Amino acid sequence: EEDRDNALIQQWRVEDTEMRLRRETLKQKKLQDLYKYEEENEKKLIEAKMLETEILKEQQMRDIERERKLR
Repeated sequence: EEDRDNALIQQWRVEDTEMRLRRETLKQKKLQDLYKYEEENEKKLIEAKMLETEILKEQQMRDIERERKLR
């Protein structure tokens, strides 16, 4: 029975490693998503900035067009 106990020391390390690694695999899955979603917030913050920029920059054309139309 002591020899079983010695194995249990082993068996435990192994079972614990299994539980832990089940979680470690799950980490990596979760973590790629717990990143792409963060990336998404910057994607849109900059898009909003660049869009409003682009728009107000675009309307400077309309003022240029007013001058061109005048002549």
